[PDB]
Amino acid sequence: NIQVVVRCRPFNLAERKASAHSIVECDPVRKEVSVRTGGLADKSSRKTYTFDMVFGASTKQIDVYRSVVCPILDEVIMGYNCTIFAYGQTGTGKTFTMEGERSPNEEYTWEEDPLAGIIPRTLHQIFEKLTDNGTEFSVKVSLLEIYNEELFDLLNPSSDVSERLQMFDDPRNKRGVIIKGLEEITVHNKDEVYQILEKGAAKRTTAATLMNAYSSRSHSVFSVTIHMKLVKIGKLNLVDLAGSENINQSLLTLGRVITALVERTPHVPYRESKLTRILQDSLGGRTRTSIIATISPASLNLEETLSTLEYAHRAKNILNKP
Ligand SMILES: Nc1ncnc2c1ncn2[C@@H]1O[C@H](COP(=O)(O)OP(=O)(O)O)[C@@H](O)[C@H]1O
Ligand SMILES: CC(=O)c1cccc(C(SCCN)(c2ccccc2)c2ccccc2)c1
Ligand SMILES: [Cl-]
Ligand SMILES: [Cl-]
Ligand SMILES: [Cl-]
Ligand SMILES: [Cl-]
Ligand SMILES: [Mg+2]
Repeated sequence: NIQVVVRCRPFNLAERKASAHSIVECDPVRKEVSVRTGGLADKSSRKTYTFDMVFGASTKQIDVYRSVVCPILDEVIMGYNCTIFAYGQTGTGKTFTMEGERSPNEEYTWEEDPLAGIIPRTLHQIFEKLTDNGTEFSVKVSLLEIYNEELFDLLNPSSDVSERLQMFDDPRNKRGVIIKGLEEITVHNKDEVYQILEKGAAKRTTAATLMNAYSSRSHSVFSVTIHMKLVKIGKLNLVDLAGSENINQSLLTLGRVITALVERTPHVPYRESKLTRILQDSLGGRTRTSIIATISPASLNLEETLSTLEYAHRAKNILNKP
């Protein structure tokens, strides 16, 4: 049963200057979000949904990590496969949630930065857990991106981002695919990390000057494979999806895969897109998923917010087999 959580961000300045009202209420204890749908017309209308965890505008980066990821990180160290993806409207915080930011000036080190998000926190903590256990581990990471249904490789040594990968069926495996051409960097220890992400960032920046609406329109899959010793392999995909408001084929297919999965029909159209193929095992496969849905408090965003909470809620019905 894929775990589904909801995080809502603080108003931004733009919103504040617009005198925006909040339409969203977060009750952690009841694990409920409930939205105020009636406007000036009906003041009592509300839509209310129940999720596995709920995180409010107040919620800090460390709280998301603590609640969502450690339980997750603990089953990859046990040799099981774990996806976490971020779903929602452009502007609502899925990048801030999977990656995070760096606090102005210095004031902090990437390892301790408050605005640090999941990927930095997970990577960083995969050694302090495995190093302190004094066992054998090798961790490697890869980061690709889907745009207009073409795969690009942000970690590749090639100096040019626009060189495209290709995908074929794993010669031995049913639900997996192989990405032909995809660089996988070995990460030897904590101090190699920032360096890699900083390079991924730079290539990502170039990608944005090259392609239209690259940030909002593109999917990003950061994978982390861990090797342990009989040997055990843990593997964690951290997926930051394109905006849900939205060439978009991978997003459609994603909907249709879910929708087919919960209505239980015979052919789930995984194949009909790139993302659903890379991610096939994460939807009704043997991977243990989570979906952090991402929403905004403002009244302006109401229609989109329900749309998210609706979509995210159905997903609670999808059943895996780890
Ligand atoms: N939980 C949060 N706390 C503080 N600021 C946030 C939060 N979520 C988003 N923001 C800010 O809102 C803006 C949009 O965030 P971003 O992650 O780029 O959205 P998305 O990636 O889903 O479009 C950024 O300025 C980001 O810093
Ligand atoms: C792929 C990528 O760019 C990335 C992935 C995870 C974290 C980070 C950043 S945040 C990227 C923009 N959202 C970062 C690294 C290097 C320079 C600037 C930022 C990161 C921030 C804080 C702690 C570690 C890493 C970046
Ligand atoms: Cl709240
Ligand atoms: Cl911190
Ligand atoms: Cl094939
Ligand atoms: Cl339902
Ligand atoms: Mg984003």
